[PDB]
Amino acid sequence: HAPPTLWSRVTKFGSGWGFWVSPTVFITTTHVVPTGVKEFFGEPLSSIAIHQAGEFTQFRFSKKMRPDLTGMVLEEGCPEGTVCSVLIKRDSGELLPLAVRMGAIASMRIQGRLVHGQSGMLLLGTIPGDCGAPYVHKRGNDWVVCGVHAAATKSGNTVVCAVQA
Repeated sequence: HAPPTLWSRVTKFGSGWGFWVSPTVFITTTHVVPTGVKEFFGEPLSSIAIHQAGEFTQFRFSKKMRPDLTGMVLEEGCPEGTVCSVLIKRDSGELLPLAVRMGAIASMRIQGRLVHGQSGMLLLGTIPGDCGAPYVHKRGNDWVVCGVHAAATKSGNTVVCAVQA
């Protein structure tokens, strides 16, 4: 069960969502990020280190944007078979945490764009607008983020998050 603090990290952004990994780091899926912008969260691009590959986008800000938060461990995906929760927020305000059995990390071609992804099977579906939602799992009693939601099969039973390489 994700604590409220962790839910508060999921942030509407562009055509989807992003996730505050720490006071300084914000991750999302590349194709939700709006283009031609010069100011993210009021910070000029000159003051943000932005890395973008395989549909995984990371902003490192120059200042503490969410000082309230602790820093979480970001991982390049999760161990195969691990059960993650996708922390979906809907525009309604409704919170839809989806449990997922994670498969293998693999590069994929999804509607053209190259995706450094990890597939997962849902164990209530994802919809257009949910991308950027974080994939998280617990380890001991720390929470870890391992990717951002990026796509799902036509069935909707299989989902893919992008991961950092």
